[PDB]
Amino acid sequence: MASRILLNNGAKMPILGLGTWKSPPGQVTEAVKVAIDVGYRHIDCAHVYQNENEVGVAIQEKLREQVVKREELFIVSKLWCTYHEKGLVKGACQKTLSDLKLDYLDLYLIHWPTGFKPGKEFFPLDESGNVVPSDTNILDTWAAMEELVDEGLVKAIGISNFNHLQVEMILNKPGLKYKPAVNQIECHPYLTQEKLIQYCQSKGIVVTAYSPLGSPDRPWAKPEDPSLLEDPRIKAIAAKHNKTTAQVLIRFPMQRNLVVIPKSVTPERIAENFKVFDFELSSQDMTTLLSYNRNWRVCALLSCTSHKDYPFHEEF
Ligand SMILES: NC(=O)c1ccc[n+]([C@@H]2O[C@H](COP(=O)([O-])OP(=O)(O)OC[C@H]3O[C@@H](n4cnc5c(N)ncnc54)[C@H](OP(=O)(O)O)[C@@H]3O)[C@@H](O)[C@H]2O)c1
Ligand SMILES: NC(=O)[C@@H]1C[C@@]2(NC(=O)NC2=O)c2cc(F)ccc2O1
Repeated sequence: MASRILLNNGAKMPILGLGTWKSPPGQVTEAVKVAIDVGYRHIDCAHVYQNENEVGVAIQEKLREQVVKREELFIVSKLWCTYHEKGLVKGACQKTLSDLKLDYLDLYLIHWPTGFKPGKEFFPLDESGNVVPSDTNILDTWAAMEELVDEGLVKAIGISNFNHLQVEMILNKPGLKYKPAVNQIECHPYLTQEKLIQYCQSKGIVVTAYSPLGSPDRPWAKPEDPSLLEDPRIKAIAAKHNKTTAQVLIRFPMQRNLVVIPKSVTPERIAENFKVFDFELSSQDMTTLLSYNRNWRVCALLSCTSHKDYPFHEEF
């Protein structure tokens, strides 16, 4: 299968990208350089990751070296929760553009549906430890995202961590100008997301699967938690196909018509993770992997469960 998926803005998005959350700033420049050298054409970024300057150094060097042309890259970033105010969206986008050393983004996402009080802190707290919300809703933030398209700063806009009712809310927005192109959500064999994926795809919204390997480097990992990479059933499917477990975990969402964004800063794994276009999981393999769902989340935004727009109380 094909390397890119067509978005509802008419542009094509590479189905494999490199994730950068937790990629240390002293390692991510080489990670992105290696990724581009071995074929990656999509990098998933965010201001909250604090490493966009270093990602940008790599992008700029590979453009300067003429390893790739800008039109061949698909660079994604995300608007942090403390910038949901309509007067802050442009500046947030522009800071990301300046750090990534880009004149446009291919895709800019609302990182979470939850808006927080603006300020220096990414998670502003009250004296009791609750995250302080913003009163700006998802629809006014969306209008501000639409303006970025109309100013040439971004080619596509989308959402991330939106539940089905929140997707619907955008789709039903009075005066909607641009539909979301993408909803980026956690998705892997333990969180298969069957209901939300079907909804989004039925509406022409492409889904990107994050944490496809189960984010073994997440900072809140516990010994007892389920581990995709170590799951012998998944290992068995990998062995049958003469591939690694990670390669199965990456190919899985691809065959669901998803985009997938595994993260690594290890050169060998960056290359490994890209060598997924030369085998096929059977339908039986796909059904089997889907059967491992247990509604287990890496990213539950646990500090924000009272926020009015917290996404994960809703079944989907
Ligand atoms: N929109 C959102 O809210 C959101 C949330 C979470 C994630 N994301 C995006 O999705 C990306 C991927 O998710 P993630 O970073 O949570 O986790 P992930 O991609 O599921 O897993 C990354 C971890 O797996 C390791 N790894 C990578 N390839 C491997 C391989 N072939 N064999 C063994 N281990 C391997 C990495 O180690 P090394 O790096 O040490 O090689 C790292 O510890 C993020 O980086 C970010 O770009 C977005
Ligand atoms: N939630 C986050 O995005 C960061 C990630 C991380 N920060 C980072 O650079 N790598 C990481 O895993 C981190 C590391 C920690 F030890 C504790 C919290 C924490 O939170």
